[PDB]
Amino acid sequence: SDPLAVAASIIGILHLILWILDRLFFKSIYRFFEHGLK
Amino acid sequence: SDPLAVAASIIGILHLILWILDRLFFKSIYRFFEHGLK
Amino acid sequence: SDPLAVAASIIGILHLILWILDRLFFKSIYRFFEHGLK
Amino acid sequence: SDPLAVAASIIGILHLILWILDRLFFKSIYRFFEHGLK
Repeated sequence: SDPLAVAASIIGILHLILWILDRLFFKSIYRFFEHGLK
Repeated sequence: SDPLAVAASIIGILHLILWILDRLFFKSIYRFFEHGLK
Repeated sequence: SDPLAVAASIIGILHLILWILDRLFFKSIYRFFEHGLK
Repeated sequence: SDPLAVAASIIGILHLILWILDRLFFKSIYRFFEHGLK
């Protein structure tokens, strides 16, 4: 009886996991790093 | 009835939106990197 | 009395600590930078 | 009904602030980047 609390748990896991994963994939690190670096 | 909880949710949404958007956009990565590097 | 709330707490502490240590730790920065630079 | 939730608020806002300030404040990116390198 607290969707807000559930919102906190789901957004927390989604946030941390989304971050690390977004970082590791294949060449994301080098793709974004080189893209931003002209 | 729970500003604290609302603080958690709003903080999360703002966190993800600012993180992603700030990261991309008009070659933001280069703007932040050049800002810290004077 | 609130696994959901308590769970959230663990996620936050784990998030901050994981972030800082992940960055450091035997200069992990170089580990992630070299590994990602396949 | 979640004294821990409070800790979640301070840790979350503090986390965000730490990220932004740490990134930009005084050639910080250069400190971490040059630290992991050497």
